[PDB]
Amino acid sequence: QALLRILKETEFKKIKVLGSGAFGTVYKGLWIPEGEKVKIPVAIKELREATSPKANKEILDEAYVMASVDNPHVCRLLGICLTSTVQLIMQLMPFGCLLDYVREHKDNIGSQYLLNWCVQIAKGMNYLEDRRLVHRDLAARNVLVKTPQHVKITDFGLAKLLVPIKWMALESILHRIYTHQSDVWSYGVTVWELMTFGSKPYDGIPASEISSILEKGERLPQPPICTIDVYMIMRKCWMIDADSRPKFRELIIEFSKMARDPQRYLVIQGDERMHLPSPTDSNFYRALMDEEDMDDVVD
Amino acid sequence: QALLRILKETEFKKIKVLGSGAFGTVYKGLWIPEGEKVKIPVAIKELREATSPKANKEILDEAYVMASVDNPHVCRLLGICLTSTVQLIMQLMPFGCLLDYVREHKDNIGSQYLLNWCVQIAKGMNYLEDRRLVHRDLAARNVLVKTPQHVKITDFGLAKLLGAEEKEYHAEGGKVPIKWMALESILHRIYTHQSDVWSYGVTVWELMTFGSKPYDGIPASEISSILEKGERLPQPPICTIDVYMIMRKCWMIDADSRPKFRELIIEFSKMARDPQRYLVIQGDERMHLPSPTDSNFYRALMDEEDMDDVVDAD
Ligand SMILES: COCCCc1nc(-c2ccc(F)cc2)c(-c2ccnc3c2CC(c2ccccc2)=N3)[nH]1
Ligand SMILES: COCCCc1nc(-c2ccc(F)cc2)c(-c2ccnc3c2CC(c2ccccc2)=N3)[nH]1
Ligand SMILES: [Cl-]
Ligand SMILES: [Cl-]
Repeated sequence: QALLRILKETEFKKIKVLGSGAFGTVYKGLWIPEGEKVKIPVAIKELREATSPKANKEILDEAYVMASVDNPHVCRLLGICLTSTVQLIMQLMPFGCLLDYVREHKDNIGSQYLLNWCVQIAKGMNYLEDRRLVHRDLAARNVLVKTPQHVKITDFGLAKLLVPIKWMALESILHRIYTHQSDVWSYGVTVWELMTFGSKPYDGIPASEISSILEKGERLPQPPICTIDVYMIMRKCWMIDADSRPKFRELIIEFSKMARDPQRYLVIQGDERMHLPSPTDSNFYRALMDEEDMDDVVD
Repeated sequence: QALLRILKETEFKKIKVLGSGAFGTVYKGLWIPEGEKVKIPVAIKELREATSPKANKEILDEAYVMASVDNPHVCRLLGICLTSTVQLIMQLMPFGCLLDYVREHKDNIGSQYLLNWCVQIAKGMNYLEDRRLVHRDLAARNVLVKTPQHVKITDFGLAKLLGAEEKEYHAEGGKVPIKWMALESILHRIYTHQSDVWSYGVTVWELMTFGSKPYDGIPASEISSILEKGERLPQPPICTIDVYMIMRKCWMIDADSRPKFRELIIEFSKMARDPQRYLVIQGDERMHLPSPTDSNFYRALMDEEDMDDVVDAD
């Protein structure tokens, strides 16, 4: 309510393109509070345009829900500008999305990081499930890096407001059913992305063929670094019976226990050199960049 | 000790001068974490040289103290670099210092902001006193604006770390803030929490005058003589007698009759609850604190740290 600021065009300015996705263009922008001289970096998403155009009131109804998401691992919509276009405003995260991060750090990311990211992503999805919010488009491209030790799910609620077949549960492909349990399937695929340092799922397979390969029983393969304990969580996320899939609450516990002994569940050549930040590197990161509460990381 | 990151020259770059003061030069800087490609904006301060050949590990010991302060109204020192210079690193505050803030926004600043800044500054100084630290250079120039609703004290202990080499009989270009100092500090270089309280009084006066220079016209060389005769800074036109009386208590010759920071918190908190009764500012009803919507927005973008809620009007 008070959680969503409606902005006017004259109080911000887009200065650089940062990327784009199926729903809009992402800009680095500057917020200029009226009667001030400061320029405050912000992330701005200008929505693509109307598939079926939505009513202004419906756009705001949903923007309010997005602005009400209050969890250390889900990005909160901070503001909206409703003109001839829809522009979304959120706190800017300079590290970008987790998918690019694990690619650029291929073989050099420690197991402690990857299992902690799984924990955090589950915590954020668990929070959405407890609010009865269905994401519909969880994927590593929709997970953002505030700091290497703190990731956040983004783009909640856009899919409903405005197709990633290779991330979708089978019943979503067939019937366009979306539930917290189909979100769990996407979560399995997102974890598979992380553990392959950002491979494309079903790379070189045609989207048109995925429903066939799924009903056949084939799944994404066991990542090189993953012990069978990790891969079996992924498989359970991709069972045909949506109700047999794990629950996010359980995924939090499972990955948390794995992160407490990371090198037992992930086998990474070179895990010798990469660890979590020392207390001093952690305070430094947090004091400059990331002051919000949040739980402790699993050591 | 895990509170202070020792930085190598190779990890950060100064990218733009922000200002300069008695203790050094401030830079907008960019921190580049080892193995990353992002550039994290920081505030860097390159200190002027100590007036005495300090051990260099004594410098680190005083820096550890500065990195240990944990309070929403005191800037924590985050890292340090010991090379050709002593360089200090902390979080960058785009709004700058409160002195510049009140000067540029004179006429647009309401009583609710002014009384709340007094509260927060006393809270920060109360915390330094609790940590047994004397600031020695409290002034509006050393209060930083995180958001308009959230100020923080900086530069504590730099006066002791760096010293001044008897530039206390200079005109005003001196590094020594004679016009903020307690009489006993001018006469005898005595610095206590109670002399900090006198400096606190001048800081309130700066704010209540929207950034006037204290004792303007009066040479600095003459300050101790006018203070000894009973002359004090004038009542700001916006101040009710109630506010001016607290400023005068801060400048009492007898150090232990000045107010305590813990009492100034209470007194200014009480005034902030009925602000138009203590400060008379034309057009004040148009200058309230931000609506919930706007402060929610300010916090999520700029100021995620936990903070005492501002004292709203009853
Ligand atoms: C190719 O991705 C763009 C699509 C994914 C995405 N949607 C958004 C977004 C922005 C504002 C909103 F209201 C809602 C969603 C972001 C985002 C959000 C916050 N901060 C960021 C970034 C991207 C980013 C970045 C990208 C490349 C290099 C460096 C930094 N920083 N991402
Ligand atoms: C403008 O202060 C008056 C000068 C005193 C000062 N010492 C410091 C300082 C910096 C790094 C340290 F380790 C310790 C102390 C700052 C500071 C601290 C953090 N952030 C900032 C600024 C100034 C500033 C600014 C100046 C002009 C225009 C816009 C913004 N942003 N100030
Ligand atoms: Cl997008
Ligand atoms: Cl200075």
